[PDB]
Amino acid sequence: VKVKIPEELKPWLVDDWDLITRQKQLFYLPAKKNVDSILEDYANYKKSRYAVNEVVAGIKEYFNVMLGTQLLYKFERPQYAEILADHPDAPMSQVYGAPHLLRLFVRIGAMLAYTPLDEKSLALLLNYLHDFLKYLAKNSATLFSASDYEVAPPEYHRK
Amino acid sequence: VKVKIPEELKPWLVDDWDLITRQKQLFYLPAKKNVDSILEDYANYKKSYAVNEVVAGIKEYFNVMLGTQLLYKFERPQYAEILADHPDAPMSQVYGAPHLLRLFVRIGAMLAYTPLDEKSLALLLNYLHDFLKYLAKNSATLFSASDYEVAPPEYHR
Repeated sequence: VKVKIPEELKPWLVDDWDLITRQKQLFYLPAKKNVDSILEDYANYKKSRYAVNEVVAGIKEYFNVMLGTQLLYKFERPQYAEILADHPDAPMSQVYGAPHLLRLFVRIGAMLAYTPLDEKSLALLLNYLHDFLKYLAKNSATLFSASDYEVAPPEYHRK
Repeated sequence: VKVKIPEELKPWLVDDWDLITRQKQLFYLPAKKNVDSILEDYANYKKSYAVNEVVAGIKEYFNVMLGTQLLYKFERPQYAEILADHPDAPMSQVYGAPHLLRLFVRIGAMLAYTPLDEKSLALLLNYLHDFLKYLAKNSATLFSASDYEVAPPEYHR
């Protein structure tokens, strides 16, 4: 329902897909900069001077639900199975980082399927999500990088 | 967001849980009557904007929640098969009424995050309750131990 990925983040979406799907790398897990910390940075940043705490809590919950169903490429499913077995009940927002978070925003525009019941609340939320995406975009040099990935070893492929 | 399931459907909820968790049966997949058709059935029944949003929203939440929220442990391997036997197939195309009903047990917690004034929220709850009323009304046809089968000894392995 009109969640726009900043144009400057599209190349990264392709690089992320390439790293996982073509190069058979995996994001290094558990994350050096997890979704929880990224959301806390954002909330702190906005709090510098029905608001941020709600947005951030909402993003984290949808992330924690959708990661295992929507935001993984096929090649990542074993790694994800391992995570649950190693860190059970530990929320995904504690394990994954920025790349998978970005992937949420490419799909979250569908959850926004009751909010068009409330045109005004929608607008405000869309403004927050776009603001957050722009926060990720301008911070891309730290958040999105091939340095957070590692080629999966031959044992990973075996399964 | 307190979603009340019709009293009529609570015994099925237990039976469903019994069939999977005690009897070690699995719902027959893919469903002879999937979430998409049920959603379609309901929309037709209503029409004869909010209904459309409600139905789309039901589907979205089902597709997102199924694999991490709506399954008992014993069902996990079947779901992994599903993800192989039917890739790119949304869950709403594969699963049927039982799981759809389990959603209404979980979605209250999820929608507790979306932004809803007192009116939009109540309006949502009313339509959700109205869909549940639709499920109860068609219970004999939608919820049945006959859609379940004992799992093979190999599934156990």
